Amino acid sequence: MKVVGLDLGGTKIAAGVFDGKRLLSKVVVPTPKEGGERVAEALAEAAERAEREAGVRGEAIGLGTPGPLDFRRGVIRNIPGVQDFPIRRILEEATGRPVFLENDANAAALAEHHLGAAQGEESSLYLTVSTGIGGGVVLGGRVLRGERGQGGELGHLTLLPGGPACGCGLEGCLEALAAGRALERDATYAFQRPVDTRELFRLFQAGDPKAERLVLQAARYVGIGLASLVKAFDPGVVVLGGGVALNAPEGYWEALLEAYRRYLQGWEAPPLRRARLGAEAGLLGAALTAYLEVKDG
Amino acid sequence: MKVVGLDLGGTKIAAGVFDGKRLLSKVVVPTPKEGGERVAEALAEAAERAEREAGVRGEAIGLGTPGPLDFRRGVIRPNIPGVQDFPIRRILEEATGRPVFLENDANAAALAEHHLGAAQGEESSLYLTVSTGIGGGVVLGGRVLRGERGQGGELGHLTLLPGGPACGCGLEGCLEALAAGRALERDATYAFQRPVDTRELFRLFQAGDPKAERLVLQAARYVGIGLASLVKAFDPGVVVLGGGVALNAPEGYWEALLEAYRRYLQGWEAPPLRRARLGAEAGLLGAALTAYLEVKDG
Amino acid sequence: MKVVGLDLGGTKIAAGVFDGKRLLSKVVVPTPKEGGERVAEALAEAAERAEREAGVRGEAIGLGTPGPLDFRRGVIRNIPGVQDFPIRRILEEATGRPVFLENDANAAALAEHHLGAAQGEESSLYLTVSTGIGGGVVLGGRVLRGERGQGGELGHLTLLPGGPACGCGLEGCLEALAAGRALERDATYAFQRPVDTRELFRLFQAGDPKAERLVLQAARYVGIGLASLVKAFDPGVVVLGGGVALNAPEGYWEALLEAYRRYLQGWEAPPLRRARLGAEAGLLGAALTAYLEVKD
Amino acid sequence: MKVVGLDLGGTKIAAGVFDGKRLLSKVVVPTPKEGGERVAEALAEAAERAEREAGVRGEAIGLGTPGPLDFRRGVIQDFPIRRILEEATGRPVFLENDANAAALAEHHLGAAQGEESSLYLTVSTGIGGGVVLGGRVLRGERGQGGELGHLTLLPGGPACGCGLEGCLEALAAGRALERDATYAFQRPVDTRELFRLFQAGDPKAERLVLQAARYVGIGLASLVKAFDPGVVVLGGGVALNAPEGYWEALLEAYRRYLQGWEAPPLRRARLGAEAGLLGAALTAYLEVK
Ligand SMILES: [Zn+2]
Ligand SMILES: [Zn+2]
Ligand SMILES: [Zn+2]
Ligand SMILES: [Zn+2]
Repeated sequence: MKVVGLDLGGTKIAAGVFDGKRLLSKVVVPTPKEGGERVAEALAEAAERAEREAGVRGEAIGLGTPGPLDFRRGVIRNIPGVQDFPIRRILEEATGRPVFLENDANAAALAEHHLGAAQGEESSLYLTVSTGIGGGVVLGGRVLRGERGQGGELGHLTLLPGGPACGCGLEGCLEALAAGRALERDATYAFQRPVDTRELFRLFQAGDPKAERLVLQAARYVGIGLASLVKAFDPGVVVLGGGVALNAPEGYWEALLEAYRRYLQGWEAPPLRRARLGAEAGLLGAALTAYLEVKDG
Repeated sequence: MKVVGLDLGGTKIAAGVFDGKRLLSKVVVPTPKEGGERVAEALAEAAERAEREAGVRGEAIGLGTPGPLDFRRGVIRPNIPGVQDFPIRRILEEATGRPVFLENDANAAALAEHHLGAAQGEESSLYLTVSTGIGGGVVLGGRVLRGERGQGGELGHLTLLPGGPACGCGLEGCLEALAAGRALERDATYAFQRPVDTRELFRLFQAGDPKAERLVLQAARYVGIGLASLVKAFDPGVVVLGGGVALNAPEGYWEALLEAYRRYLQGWEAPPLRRARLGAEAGLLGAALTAYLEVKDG
Repeated sequence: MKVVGLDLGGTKIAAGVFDGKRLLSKVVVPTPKEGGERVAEALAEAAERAEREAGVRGEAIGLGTPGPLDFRRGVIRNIPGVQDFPIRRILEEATGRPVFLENDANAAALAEHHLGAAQGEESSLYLTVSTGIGGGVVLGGRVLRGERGQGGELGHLTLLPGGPACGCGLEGCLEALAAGRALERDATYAFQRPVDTRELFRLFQAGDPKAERLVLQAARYVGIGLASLVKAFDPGVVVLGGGVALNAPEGYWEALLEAYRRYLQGWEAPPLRRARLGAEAGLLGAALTAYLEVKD
Repeated sequence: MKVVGLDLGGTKIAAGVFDGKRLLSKVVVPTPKEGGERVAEALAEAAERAEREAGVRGEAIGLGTPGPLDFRRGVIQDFPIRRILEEATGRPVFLENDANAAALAEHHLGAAQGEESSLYLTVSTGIGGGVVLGGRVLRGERGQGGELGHLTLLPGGPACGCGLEGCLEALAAGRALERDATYAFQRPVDTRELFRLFQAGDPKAERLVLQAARYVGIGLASLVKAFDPGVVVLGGGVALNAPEGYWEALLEAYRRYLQGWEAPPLRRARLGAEAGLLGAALTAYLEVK
């Protein structure tokens, strides 16, 4: 069986026909900053091109979205006036296929589970540390979406009550402590000049004591948050991706692993694995979402 | 379809035939002190008695137990003498001639509140019980989340305060170690410099003792925070809170807890938080539902 | 017995002749951007001008500044160059009079102690919440220097292990939690756009939940850090100054006071007073630093 | 110049004549468990015996005692100890808190001898301290000065005997160690058993002990920002008699929390059990002078 995956990012759209194991085509175009109708047009035409290049029509479309979904309306809750856009209904009109929405982090989690670092497991938990912190939970490989589409909001577990303000409206969230933007927040504040993650990591590798303190602290919060999530979910394996975590200095991964292990004393520790699928994970998980929906429907 | 539920406690064994919605019988007997073999006989006998009293035989048995379970091996890995690493499942199956399905007592109460109690009508729910310890259970459509290794839904051991007080699990700052019955008694006894149990602590609270208020309200807020945090992971239909320590706490406790839960869901859709409805029978009901849904699902 | 007070700030320089109770003159001039040489010159110039304007000469000079300072050597270790300037010696050669150096936050503390909110006390604790958080300890009533001149660095007590990184090299310091720039750091992060303290306070007053959460948190950390310092010092009174604290929305002062009171349950709470001396405290304290040095 | 020092403890009373250099006599009598006026007799008794065994009279008496004190009244419970003892003995009396007195002793005679200022922390059953600035105890406006055990290190932390939570004492004192160990091991565990488990490599015991050690290091490093003392002195049987990993973890935390700062030396207390008596004596001796 064949489907089409779409990954709607903030900068680019990716599309590809997927046969259950592999992408038979891959199309990347920029994401329209011109509004909803044009976003939808570019999605439909990326799908069409992907199908043309694979020489194969998809029987369904999986759409990965860089926002939280309303699966009932079929709407997305840096892309102009996508908000409240009836993206599912529109794409289903244009395309004549069912459209299955998924959150981008849940999609990447689904991809690693079936095709990446957790292949072989029945359940897995995925965290991505990038600009923000997101993740997903796969339980017998389907995404846990929640009653309201808020399931798997792993960057917003509270790790430090009385901690730094979070974008979500709370404080001391994992994202507020350890995301790329939190790292830049704290670096810029502590060094009293704009410091981006690149500069922070440069400083870290040169042995700057302030940079070390800050980076290691963030690494340990991730390890703590993952160990804590093990008590909730007890996943076969834990997968960590996202460019901020994967490209971090080696001291980072060491500290994170160390904290995870310390916060599993007295417990059975799942293996913690690096994400394998890189930038294609969202596209693969969007396609898998459609694929598995068809398969189980 | 009929099954038999069994709830194995430190003091008492409960048993009853269950029809998918209601108990058809209810038998309560003391839990033996004489070790695993006698406990296993008491369980089988209580089962048979429940079946005689209901006039019906169950086709499976569900058994709820406090301990850490090995679901793999069907063994109980506390207040019950040399049930240690005891292979209850096979022994019970052999005695009874029925398949036996094991479940942790907190997971069992959670299943029961989901199907028969505070969360009836939901697809998913999340249950926390505050008693001597803190436990819980996660129900997603209509079945307990057990985890790859049976550690799923260990809701009392999420880390809420790094550098907090030592927990019995081997960590520190766990919800249990902050807010359980024994945690309150630990901190009240230290701070008052004399033995203070939860009864004396709650009297002091109701009398307006400043130190008692401080300690109780802080524990109430950690429960609110831990439940709000769990909503981000699970996004359950409803959150259910039970256990004797939370349910019988002063009214200021419940207010402070609810206020913390609402504050830690600013920016979020807050599931309803509801008092557990089933009381002392939740464990028996969930043990029965365990077997019922397995047989139904089988 | 007269002295001259000098307050060296980044934008302006204040000078004034001080008789022990009162300023007999007050001069404000801009702070030169040309480098140490000219700064020292402008300082000496404002000194004489104030002496003329008051119609009397001081037998000593007090100089207050925000720099990291070396008190034994009289060197300033936001003004253009300046790195390790021997201001004390240079001012002494150029002036005739002995020169005494004080940290600006210490000076403001001394002034509030002798002339301000803590007048009448033998000991007080002073905290100033501005862009950063500074402090001063007055026992009675002389500034606690410290053996290394690190005494009274009240913005750097650790309140939250594992908290936000501080400019000092630590984390979870009072300053890192509650200073103006820490407010701007968290507001800018959480709102995902540049938010300065003016905008944060505007949002706070319009009832924005995120702004309320963040500002009240910073308020409570101030109340906690002050209550905690009480255990160490048992000051006659605690004095809170700085425009970020004194000019914050109604709601902020009330949360801060409540946290202070909550963290002194079971204790005798010193009064927590609002600084009285405003923009002149640094000048008055520089004057008092010289005044009290002379008279002992 | 010669004074008498007295160290009123729970179990026992210590007394000794002091000449500004050393003790010339030392008596240890049990404290009257029953009656407050009998304790007052026993203090003058022990003072006389001390002066008998020394063969010298003291010009002043210094009295160290565990409770928080009222230095205007001269009372502790709420008993006119200063006035009585002045009447009963015929010498001026000077009161001091026990931990302050130990701080003063370590400053003039022990680990910090030679400093202008020092900071002392005693980790025992509770956590107490004293601040010494040149050469005298910081008493505070209300006699509450130097209550170092009650600095807030962990908001939302464990309830404290003082009425707060997350105080250094509530995190790291002897009773705090026994509180957490007894809870986590689910059986009575005193500091001896806890330290035995630590040395045996029990993971739970290591976690709990190292945490308390680090909190002491952070609290001392934080007090350095307020006081900038010449040296920091750590004593008490719980700190002094702890396993070696305890001291290393503490120092490491103290050091990490003074990154970017000049760290004062941290020194072990030298005077052991005589600190209190020696500091009571110094309290009298220094007040005379
Ligand atoms: Zn958040
Ligand atoms: Zn635990
Ligand atoms: Zn700092
Ligand atoms: Zn305390």
